[PDB]
Amino acid sequence: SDKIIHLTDDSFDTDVLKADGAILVDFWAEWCGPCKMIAPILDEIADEYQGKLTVAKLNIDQNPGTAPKYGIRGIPTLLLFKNGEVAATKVGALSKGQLKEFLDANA
Ligand SMILES: [Cu+2]
Repeated sequence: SDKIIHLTDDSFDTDVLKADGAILVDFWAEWCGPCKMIAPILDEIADEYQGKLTVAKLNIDQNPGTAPKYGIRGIPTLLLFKNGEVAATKVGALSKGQLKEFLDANA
């Protein structure tokens, strides 16, 4: 879990919107079962895609401001950013194989 960026409402603009590379943002909360199910999957993606993709997490309980800006209505929601713009989104939990397909669909 060492390579995942810990986002806040204040750092979101700098860490995501002003970044150039691709960033996969996980909107999550501790009370969300499916969010905890995909947490180890995100760790593997962060390791596997090192140097090509940054994985980041935004806790919506601690950071209530960001999710509404992207019309997020439920968690977990994965937002894939490229050049500060949403390239794709995925609502709900998914397997590692499905998340790899999701990323390759955007490559
Ligand atoms: Cu936090």
